[PDB]
Amino acid sequence: PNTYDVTTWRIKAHPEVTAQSDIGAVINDIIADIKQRQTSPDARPGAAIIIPPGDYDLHTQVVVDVSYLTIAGFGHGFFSRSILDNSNPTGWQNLQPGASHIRVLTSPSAPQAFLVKRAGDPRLSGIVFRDFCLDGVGFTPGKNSYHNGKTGIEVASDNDSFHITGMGFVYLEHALIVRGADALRVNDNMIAECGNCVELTGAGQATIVSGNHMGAGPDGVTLLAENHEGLLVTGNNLFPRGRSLIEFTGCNRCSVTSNRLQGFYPGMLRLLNGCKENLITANHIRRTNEGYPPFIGRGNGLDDLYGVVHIAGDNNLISDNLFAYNVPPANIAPAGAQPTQILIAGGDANVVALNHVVSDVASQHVVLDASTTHSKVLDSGTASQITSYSSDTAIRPTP
Amino acid sequence: PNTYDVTTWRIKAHPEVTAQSDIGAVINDIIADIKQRQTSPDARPGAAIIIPPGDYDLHTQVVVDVSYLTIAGFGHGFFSRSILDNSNPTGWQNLQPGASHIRVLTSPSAPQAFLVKRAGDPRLSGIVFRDFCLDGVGFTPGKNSYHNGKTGIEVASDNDSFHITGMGFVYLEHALIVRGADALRVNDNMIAECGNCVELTGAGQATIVSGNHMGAGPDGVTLLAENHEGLLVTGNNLFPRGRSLIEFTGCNRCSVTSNRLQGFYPGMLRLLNGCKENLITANHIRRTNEGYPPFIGRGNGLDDLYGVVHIAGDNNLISDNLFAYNVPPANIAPAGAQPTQILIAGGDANVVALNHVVSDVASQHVVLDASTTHSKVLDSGTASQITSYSSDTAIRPTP
Amino acid sequence: PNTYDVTTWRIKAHPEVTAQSDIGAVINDIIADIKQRQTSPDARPGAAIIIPPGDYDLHTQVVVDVSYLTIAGFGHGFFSRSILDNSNPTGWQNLQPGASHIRVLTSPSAPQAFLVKRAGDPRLSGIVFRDFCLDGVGFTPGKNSYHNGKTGIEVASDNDSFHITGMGFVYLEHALIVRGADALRVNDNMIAECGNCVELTGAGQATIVSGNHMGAGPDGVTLLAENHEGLLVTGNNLFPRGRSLIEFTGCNRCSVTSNRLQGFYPGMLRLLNGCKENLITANHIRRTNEGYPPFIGRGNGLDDLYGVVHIAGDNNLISDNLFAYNVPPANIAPAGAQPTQILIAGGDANVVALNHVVSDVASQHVVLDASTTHSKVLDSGTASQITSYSSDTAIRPTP
Repeated sequence: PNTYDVTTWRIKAHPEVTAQSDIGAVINDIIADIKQRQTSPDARPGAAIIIPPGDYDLHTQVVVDVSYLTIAGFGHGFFSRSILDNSNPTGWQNLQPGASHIRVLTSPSAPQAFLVKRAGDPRLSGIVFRDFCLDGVGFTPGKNSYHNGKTGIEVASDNDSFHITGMGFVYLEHALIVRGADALRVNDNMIAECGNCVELTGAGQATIVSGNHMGAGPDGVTLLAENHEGLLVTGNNLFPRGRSLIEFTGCNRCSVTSNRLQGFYPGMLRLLNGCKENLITANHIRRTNEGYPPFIGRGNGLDDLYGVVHIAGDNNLISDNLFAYNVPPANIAPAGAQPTQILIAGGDANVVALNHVVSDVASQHVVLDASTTHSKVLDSGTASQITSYSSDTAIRPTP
Repeated sequence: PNTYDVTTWRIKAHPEVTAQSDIGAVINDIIADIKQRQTSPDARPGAAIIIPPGDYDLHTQVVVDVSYLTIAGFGHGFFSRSILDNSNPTGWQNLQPGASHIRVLTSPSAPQAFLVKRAGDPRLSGIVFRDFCLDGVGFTPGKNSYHNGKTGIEVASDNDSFHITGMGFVYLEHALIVRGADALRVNDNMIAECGNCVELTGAGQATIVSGNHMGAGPDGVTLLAENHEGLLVTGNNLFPRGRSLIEFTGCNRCSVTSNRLQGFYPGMLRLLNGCKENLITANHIRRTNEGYPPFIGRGNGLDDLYGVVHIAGDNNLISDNLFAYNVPPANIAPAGAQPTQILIAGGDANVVALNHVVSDVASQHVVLDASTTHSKVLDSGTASQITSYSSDTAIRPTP
Repeated sequence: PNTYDVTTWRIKAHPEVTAQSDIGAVINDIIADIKQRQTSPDARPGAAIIIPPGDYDLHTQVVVDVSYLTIAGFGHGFFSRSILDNSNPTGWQNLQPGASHIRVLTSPSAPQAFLVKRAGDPRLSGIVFRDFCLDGVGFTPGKNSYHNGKTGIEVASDNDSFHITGMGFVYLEHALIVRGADALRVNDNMIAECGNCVELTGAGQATIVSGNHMGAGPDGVTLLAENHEGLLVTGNNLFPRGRSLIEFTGCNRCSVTSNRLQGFYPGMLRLLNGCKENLITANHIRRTNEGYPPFIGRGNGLDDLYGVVHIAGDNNLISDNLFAYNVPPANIAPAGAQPTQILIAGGDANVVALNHVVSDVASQHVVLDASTTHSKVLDSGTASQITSYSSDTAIRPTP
């Protein structure tokens, strides 16, 4: 009851249109049957759509407008298309992603493989996307462009209690997008080799993003949050080459703790457009130079004075973090300049304590620009590893 | 084998008593069939009971007395009954919780939808409750009373290695209760709009509570632990309006790290009745005033001198936490008083370091009561933001 | 499609060889059917093998050589064989592990129940092992030897994006072994009463080990990592009696945060053979004496001067940790000696800040060996609780 398997469900008016040829069409017809059956606002339990291990083409965009809809598979089936595209495939035993593998072949007019949205009142709630694979197949024009105009899962209407777990996103310009997320949970996912990984736009409340593996694109974001409050970002392993790895714009009282960050460019952690009262602590932050040839020489347009961690806001606490910076003097922007680990761009009352810096070159562990006021820097470097352009800054040397 | 679907299983002596009319009766008959079949202590594998997407009524309490029993659904199906009850339902497309939705309609004499217990020896082990929804339907007498005498899942016997994940608890006076929990794991659950969310009573060992979303009631607790040792509470997003968000009574050597806490009342984090050697660190603690009208004016009976964080015990380390306190002067109890962020009620050797406070009013960041001895306060406020009623307190100003 | 249930699948050449008699043989015949069918490198989605609740004997080793293979059950079914073996079974209602219970009865020539490996190019990817149980049945010659030569799951070839979750490992000499792990994820598992729990050998990158429950053997490791970079170990509850609880040899830039550690011996946390730039923070570290008689009197061969936390490497940051040490003066090695909480064995630039120690005896909170250089000790003890055998050490007294 209320359980479908995409492979057994035939579209009554279109019999040879299978999950293999257009799983998008199949799922839309299943949702149509669900709405068929559950007409009572007091009797709309939802359903579960199971996606068996296999290769499926999605040409038709799926519009999800029923609450408590669960689309689940048996695996994330990640596979590095990046390495395939920059390697010699001869004799290779696998050329593509697996598990419950959905190949997103969407048209410009309907980018998103899955678009969750509904008008009217009750906001959509309890939708679960899990254990399956969304593959963008390839990048266009350049095979290493991270561009292709496709999106995996996009939530455009205010939603409550959404759950996104065990997924596999690969080669999508935008993997996951969620606007107006409330009590959202994104955990235990593998999102990589995407232009953008997770985008929490609009605004948000009490959202949790943990246990995830993410890697974005030079012109994209890894984790982006817009006007969020109560966001918890923890236990994630964010690796190479978003323009940033964690980027908050105007979020307040959020927390970024117990994470592993590795980037090849300036500004891996960004608190922009006045983020207030956030906690960034117990994270491992490592900045280094791009090591895979296909991408050598590419950047995010920022120089090393932007800072590995860029803060623009008030009362944020950046502490108990370990900074490992290894970058060739020759790749450092501007020539002759000392890399900045933590830049307090503007804002009042920011506090920077117990931040260990390890760098191959002379570096300013903390820089407080002339816009800042009443900043606090404790045990984050010797007096000559700290630059204060303000005069009310209180500094305490790491002995 | 050993797999049942609640919708296909008929009760031999009672054929029209379905999962829809009394899933409680259905599951008890299934357990009776399991015991039927597995009579050998050396041959009791257990079984899995699957609950398909749907609306099911539970009138009969389920007594779970077999080890390794798995009851799973396809979704947590949370839905805010609170907002429905305080809104105008006209034209609303949903009026109820979804997914594998169980409506708890229990009688006073058997409160708990599920009661796990067994006499004799081997303690119950390996029981798993996952991916389904427990809904208390409503609150009684007042629609906003958070009272109804119903409980979702209750474990009354000593247990080992229990697993509670992906659940959805809503409108229950008591969502989950687990006595004598050992190696228990509560993770990735949505427990809200309940009088009480998670209650670990009796005593406990090496338990883990992480990745959860919890919201309780004014007269209830969000997360409560009794005489626990080795408890790890991490990566949880605890929001509004338990009387407390985290409450330990006499627990020793436990840890509360990387969490997001938001409360509307005094004492969100409580270490009572001599809790010893606990670590409270890397948490974002935000206290503010109740913002949803139906509940404006209700409290937990505590004043602002109780402290957002209340500690009564020895050798506890409260550090690297961010306190964001925004409360109207007029809502502050007692009139004229300065809100206390951290109150060290009694105890020896407590240590409070690197705790950033942000508040709209003059506040005492740390207060050491006259009962305290040998406390340590480092970088948690200026001398005038710190009150020590003891004389052996060692304090180091945030410069 | 591509979904198998071990109990329904007959081995054409050997019909009475069932999952109950040799699930190993059964799974190998299923993999053979998968390779039978998916012969195209461009069409190798993989499959799912479901293991129903039950008791299954594994005599034949399973060789997993297909990408995106998912083997899942309905439970971890943990059960303490240790307590059974040291107790009086009379009237016991359970004498064995449950759920999807696989009894590993492997022969010396093929130790591993599951051996994942493949030659040729693409590295194996997306393999998922979840929600089932691997039981070694017993220890041999001594019932409490933690030796039996059996291994649960072993990955011998370079792998990518493997996922190991919801598992139950019990009484195995080696529970899980994964060489050349990359973007690996080990989370939400119960690995205990095993000689060794998790062994990440060879080398590794961006691996995550979180939400796990682990307990090893006196002669084994709980969590071991070899030449790993980007490892995140967070939210785990590691309990008694590995020789160590966390042991890194030559790992760089890894992070161990928000964990609960409990050991009965010296060196519960070890950074050996030059581990550089690692973060060890926000962990609860509790060292005490063995309390279960069968094992009283057995050690790990190390004395109390090895330190609960042993660091040999450069630029590591050990901070915001709570040390609870309770050990009988008489069990302390060498007689008269003061236990060492943190020992900086060798290395340059290590930093030790805000580490609270609680112990029943006089103890040296931090000891910097004569090999160390430029170490930093802040707020981790009074001057007499700190021993520096170097002269360039910078120390700041906990007031």
